[PDB]
Amino acid sequence: EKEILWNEAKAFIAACYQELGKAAEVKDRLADIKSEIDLTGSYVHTKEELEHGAKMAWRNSNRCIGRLFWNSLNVIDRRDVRTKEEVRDALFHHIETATNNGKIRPTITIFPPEEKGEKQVEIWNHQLIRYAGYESDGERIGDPASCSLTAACEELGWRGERTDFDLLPLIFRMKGDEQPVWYELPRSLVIEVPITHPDIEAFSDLELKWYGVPIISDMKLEVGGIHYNAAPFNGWYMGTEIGARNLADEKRYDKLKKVASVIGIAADYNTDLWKDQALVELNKAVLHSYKKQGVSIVDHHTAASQFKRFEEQAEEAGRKLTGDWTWLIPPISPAATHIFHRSYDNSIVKPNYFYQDKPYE
Amino acid sequence: EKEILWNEAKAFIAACYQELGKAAEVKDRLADIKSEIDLTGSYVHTKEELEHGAKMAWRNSNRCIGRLFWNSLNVIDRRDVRTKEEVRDALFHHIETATNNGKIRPTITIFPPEEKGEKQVEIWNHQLIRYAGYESDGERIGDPASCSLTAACEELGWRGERTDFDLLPLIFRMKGDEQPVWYELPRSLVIEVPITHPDIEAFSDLELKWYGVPIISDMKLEVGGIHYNAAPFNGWYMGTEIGARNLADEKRYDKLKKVASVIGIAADYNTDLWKDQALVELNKAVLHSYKKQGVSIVDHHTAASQFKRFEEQAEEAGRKLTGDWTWLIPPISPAATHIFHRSYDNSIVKPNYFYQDKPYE
Ligand code: HEM
Ligand code: HEM
Ligand SMILES: CNCc1cccc(OCc2ccc3ccc(N)nc3c2)c1
Ligand SMILES: CNCc1cccc(OCc2ccc3ccc(N)nc3c2)c1
Ligand SMILES: C[C@H](O)[C@H](O)[C@H]1CNc2nc(N)[nH]c(=O)c2N1
Ligand SMILES: C[C@H](O)[C@H](O)[C@H]1CNc2nc(N)[nH]c(=O)c2N1
Ligand SMILES: [Cl-]
Ligand SMILES: [Cl-]
Repeated sequence: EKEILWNEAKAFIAACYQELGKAAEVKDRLADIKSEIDLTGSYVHTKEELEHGAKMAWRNSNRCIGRLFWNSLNVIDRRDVRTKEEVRDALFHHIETATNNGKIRPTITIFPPEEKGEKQVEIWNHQLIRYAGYESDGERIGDPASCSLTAACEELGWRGERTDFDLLPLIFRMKGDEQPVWYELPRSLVIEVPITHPDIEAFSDLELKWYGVPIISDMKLEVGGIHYNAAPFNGWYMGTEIGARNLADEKRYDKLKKVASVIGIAADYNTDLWKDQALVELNKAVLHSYKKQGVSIVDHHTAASQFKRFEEQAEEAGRKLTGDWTWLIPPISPAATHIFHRSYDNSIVKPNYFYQDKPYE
Repeated sequence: EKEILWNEAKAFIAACYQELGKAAEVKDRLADIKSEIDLTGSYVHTKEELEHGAKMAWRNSNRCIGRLFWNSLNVIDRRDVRTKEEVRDALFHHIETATNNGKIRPTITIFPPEEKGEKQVEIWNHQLIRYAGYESDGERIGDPASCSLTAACEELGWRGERTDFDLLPLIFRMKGDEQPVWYELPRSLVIEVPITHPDIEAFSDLELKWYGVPIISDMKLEVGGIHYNAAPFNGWYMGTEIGARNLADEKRYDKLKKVASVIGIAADYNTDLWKDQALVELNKAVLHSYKKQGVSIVDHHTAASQFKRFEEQAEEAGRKLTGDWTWLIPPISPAATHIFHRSYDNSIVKPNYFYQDKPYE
């Protein structure tokens, strides 16, 4: 266990300090760490290490098209929190600062890491801002992806209004508590964007909306053998995540048939490509709506052009590029991007963000 | 060498005869084959084996979405050919019978297999029907994918008219000849489809067309250790191959900017998703045009629904399914198909079709 930790620490510190121009400081820092492990079973990252590790982890995320901006990640160090009111307030603050009145700042808030594999803080939310979903007899309301978390919140005394867009409460558990606690999101903190279309007036009849900032809160950040299981982060949306998946997937909001109706085309024949046409108009609407409201968003073409620059930058820096082609291609017109036409090495490099088991389900 | 052949033969004959309900005939057939190899260095497939192997090979082609119809493949046995006039006439016949006045019959014509690794017939064409491509000083004409074969044909005394749609001649080489021969395609054999749009009259201004039948002629069919390096086959097109790739790719005909102009939208801003919209209209046009002319074609949604039935049929038959997710997803709206949302085992099972080195380049 100390072995695993010490090895990961050596590899991380060497790489981190080398990138920071601090290679001469490695030996002594490794000494102090070597001693810290032996005596304590673990080690504490300096603020520099933690900030740079979170950035490296984003840089190494094979499935992320948005990596060009890895080095400008805003890292908030909240390893000092000890109470659920502090965790709540840190989560609220992250929402406010990341949102930044619509000019989204990619941000991560880092909570105390696991100790003996024992979590200090365990966040139940998949994103800090997400819509509830309900499925009783016949009745399908809200986001189906949220059905199991929604049902767990309602087990704890929360009750949703059962609109298609109920905001789930924040829900997390403190070490030593048997049950999580939940806190309703202050609506003043949550920017939402009504979906309208630039040319088609009737599009507002769909009464679609989405929230401004995706803040993924259920992954584990690993840096130098330290497991930060609670470390929510956000970028800005790529439009297709909303228009081609959240609002379009049959198992999510399933809106293509309704889009086809409001844009005035038939939804009767596959050869009419009505789904494709509906997708393009819905995705135009999403980009238009976010831009009109002054909320950051990127389209999949601009995003892919940025990712090409990330590839070029990787090569120029002497770093291997890794990537997961199946996740990097956009779900709309993928062959119109350069990503589609090359292959990527899907190797896992640490620091990195990882999946971890849900505590509901 | 005999070892490799004999092993592949045992595996193929057992599987083939089992599927044909002829399991009791295996032992004796294996005996005759065992003897045939020892005495001759090779073995000759019965007509049943060859027909069933070509069908199995299609069934095992991981990258093919059209596999539902594997068992109805029309197999033409041309292992009897010895002269270049016979090969020419067999290739002409394949075009005529596969085209079938627009009601395309999936067909394969099988030529004599390699003997000592020595080819009896070597087809240079990538497809029997394809357009030439030219690239001299600044000037880009026709299909860039055809530039190297076009240049090789012109080395042999062929001359293209240098339209954007010159039909390449058939070109192949006989064992014992140093150079291939080439034969102009009779225009009466080649169905072409002018691309028009159902709603947008101006679309014909683009003067786009494509040929009716893709007849892939440069892959190797392997069956029971026998290498049929010359075995051209065809299905019908899936519309996206023409509309999303052949006519759309920057390195192919690169028509999206011109499509955007004729459909009356600006091609200035990525956030307008003009490429996506152009793709959808071009792909609607392709499907419409083939249907209007009575030439077989499938759209990517219908095709994916058929592939779902192929998956179900595989399971019901007790056969492992294999597939290459990266090639099975359509290049237009892939997340609208079930294919996108599952994974596939990309293992290689024989019989199968394989890439082989070009003899030009
Ligand atoms: C700056 C804006 C950003 C954009 C536009 C962007 C875009 C994307 C997209 C579209 C995906 C695919 C999501 C899916 O299909 O479910 C993704 C995956 C990912 N992104 Fe980014 N991203 C951004 C910033 C970030 C940041 C700041 C981090 C972390 C510090 C991050 C880490 C990841 C990770 C870990 C995944 C993979 C998640 C998984 O395996 O399920 N991204 N990104
Ligand atoms: C019946 C109509 C058929 C349709 C609609 C169809 C559809 C497709 C498509 C769209 C591809 C991908 C091509 C690309 O992206 O370049 C493909 C690949 C393939 N198909 Fe089919 N196909 C059909 C029939 C056949 C037949 C009859 C065979 C052989 C007997 C075949 C064997 C293959 C093979 C080997 C590939 C992979 C080629 C490679 O690796 O480059 N298909 N098919
Ligand atoms: C439950 N859906 C799968 C799943 C599980 C865990 C994390 C995750 O993250 C997707 C993800 C992660 C980071 C992102 C950053 C920016 C962005 N626009 N999308 C992003 C999307 C997705
Ligand atoms: C040169 N492009 C790559 C390359 C090399 C060799 C074969 C090949 O075949 C693609 C292919 C093969 C069979 C097909 C059958 C039907 C169809 N509609 N498309 C089909 C497309 C593609
Ligand atoms: C090598 C690279 O992944 C390449 O662009 C592949 C991707 N998927 C594909 N899928 C299909 N159907 N056809 C192709 O030509 C390709 N090209
Ligand atoms: C497992 C299966 O391949 C799955 O549908 C993947 C495919 N590629 C993807 N790509 C992105 N960007 N997001 C996803 O959720 C998925 N899902
Ligand atoms: Cl999302
Ligand atoms: Cl083609």
